[PDB]
Amino acid sequence: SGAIYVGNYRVVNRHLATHNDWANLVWEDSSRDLLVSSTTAQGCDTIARCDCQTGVYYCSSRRKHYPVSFSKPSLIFVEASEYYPARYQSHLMLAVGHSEPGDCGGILRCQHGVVGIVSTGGNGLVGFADVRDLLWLDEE
Ligand SMILES: Cn1nc(C(=O)N[C@H]2C[C@H]2CO)c2ccccc21
Ligand SMILES: [Zn+2]
Repeated sequence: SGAIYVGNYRVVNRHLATHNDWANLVWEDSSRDLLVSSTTAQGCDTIARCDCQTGVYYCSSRRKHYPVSFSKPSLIFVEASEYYPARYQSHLMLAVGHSEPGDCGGILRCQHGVVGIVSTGGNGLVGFADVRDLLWLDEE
């Protein structure tokens, strides 16, 4: 579990969105595993606007933040799961690290701010849904 709270937006993994998220929908994209809903209170997170390929992610199954090197956001083949058929996920970045399904939602961050959230993994690899290109998270 986990979300990014920036301005009046809550950014969560689309496959973990609640009924309340769907009833206050702002934007969703299945190919990116992302859903954004509106909030009452303002959020404290800032979105990174950079091209960092090194950062730190939160791993709930270890209660630890790990430094990682990660690939540039791309279209990657992701295996069938209880949430999606075996399809290509877009804007996905890969790093060598520990993760389990419930680690989804952990923030990946750099010196500039929040870069993305845990979305895929298995076998020593963790994948993050990039959010740096979503310039509209900073305004409105
Ligand atoms: C971080 N993480 N996430 C998933 C996962 O199954 N996510 C579901 C949304 C769909 C994408 O494949 C996973 C599995 C096994 C180890 C790690 C994992
Ligand atoms: Zn950065």
